[PDB]
Amino acid sequence: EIVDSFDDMNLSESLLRGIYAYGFEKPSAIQQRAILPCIKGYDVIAQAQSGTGKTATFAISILQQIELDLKATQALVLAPTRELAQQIQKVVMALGDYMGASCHACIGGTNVRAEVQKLQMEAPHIIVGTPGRVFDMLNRRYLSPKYIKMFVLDEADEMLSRGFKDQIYDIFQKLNSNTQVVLLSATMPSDVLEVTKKFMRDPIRILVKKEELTLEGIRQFYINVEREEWKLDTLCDLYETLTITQAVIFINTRRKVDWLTEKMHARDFTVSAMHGDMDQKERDVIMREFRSGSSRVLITTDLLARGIDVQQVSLVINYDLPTNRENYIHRIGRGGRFGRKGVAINMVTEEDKRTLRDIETFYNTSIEEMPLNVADLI
RNA sequence: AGAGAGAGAG
Ligand SMILES: CC(/C=C/C(C)=C/[C@@H]1Cc2nc(cs2)CC[C@@H](N)CC(=O)O[C@@H](C)C/C(C)=C/C=C\C(=O)O1)=C\CN(C)C
Ligand SMILES: Nc1ncnc2c1ncn2[C@@H]1O[C@H](COP(=O)(O)OP(=O)(O)NP(=O)(O)O)[C@@H](O)[C@H]1O
Ligand SMILES: [Mg+2]
Repeated sequence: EIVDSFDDMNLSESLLRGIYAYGFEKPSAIQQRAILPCIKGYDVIAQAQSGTGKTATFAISILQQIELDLKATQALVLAPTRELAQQIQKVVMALGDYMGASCHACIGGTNVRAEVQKLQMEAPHIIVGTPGRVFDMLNRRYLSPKYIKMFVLDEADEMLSRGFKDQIYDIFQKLNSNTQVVLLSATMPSDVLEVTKKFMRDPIRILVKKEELTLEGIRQFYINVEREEWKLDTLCDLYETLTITQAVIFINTRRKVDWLTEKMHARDFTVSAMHGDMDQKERDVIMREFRSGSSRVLITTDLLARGIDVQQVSLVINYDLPTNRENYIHRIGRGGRFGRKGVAINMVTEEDKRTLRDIETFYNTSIEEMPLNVADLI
């Protein structure tokens, strides 16, 4: 089970070079437990706290099984969002820089002809895309499941929810029977575990209790607002505290993201907006300016709630509370990346305080009011 | 379930 370091995993001398070149030194908790089962060909259900290195878990696992001499698609990874797919693609190529393993992003909003040309020319060893463009190319027979022996679902609970389930099944129907299935997500509701019995041959169940998901490095607070109409002013009074680093402001609707943005712009406050109705060129720019520190504050929807990794981010503001119990975990997970110190602030009204109790009792975590010395905790 | 949030091409 346990492994001391990457060297003790029987990885190629060229793979261990790309791992340490990326910045790693010692495998995280889950990495020591799941990287070997995944390479051994077992169906794995890996659950771990946020920011613990689940992306590199399967990325290392995939890169080991890839018979680089075979120039065909051998692994398929699916993400609920495009931004996450692009992020996952870079992590794979990074860990396999000295290997020559080709990893292609098969996401929406990209140039179709360019992708069709790249696939017909060369077959990437690893596909990391979203269900839409992935199932499209499979239908056009530009992607071949013939040699796909590994099928990974990041944020599995979201990928197996009401909206994505039928999409995953349309893709799964085109895969072989012997295809290995790997599931990863910080959350794994019981209802989602009931459907894994439908398409997984008794996998390795690495699960975690809900009372232990709350990270210790993420401090959770709340602010009494009473009425919705005062949330704006409260956010502005926090502005100079937000710009202390990089902050993510979560809003439950696209329409409200644009409303708040135009309201803060009208007050001479630098904030960026991000949601799914924007053109893919806008989303790529906005996300670029955010990672490069150009923009410090970002007002977004649940699009960026899951998996988005920005180490510079150390503050998460919940302008609205999530309508999904599990989504709260992923939201706060954007700060305090891998042991770092992170802060989460929940703007709660009176009618919303009812909801906050459920979160505390569900995950067994107390969320105390914010002090004035919080600028030093960021 | 839907809504919300996401999730091909055009
Ligand atoms: C991003 C977005 C919208 C994304 C969609 C809509 C992404 C979808 C996801 C999937 N659904 C399914 C699988 S995969 C299940 C239904 C499936 N049977 C559809 C089908 O096979 O029809 C054929 C005929 C056409 C075809 C091969 C489609 C391939 C992919 C596809 O349908 O993409 C909208 C943005 N808003 C702002 C407008
Ligand atoms: N062995 C390692 N040592 C140190 N840092 C690491 C290691 N592996 C990964 N990381 C970093 O830790 C962070 C974790 O990111 P990620 O792999 O996305 O975890 P995650 O669990 O998938 N996040 P989430 O989707 O919200 O659960 C990233 O900044 C990685 O670069
Ligand atoms: Mg992740």
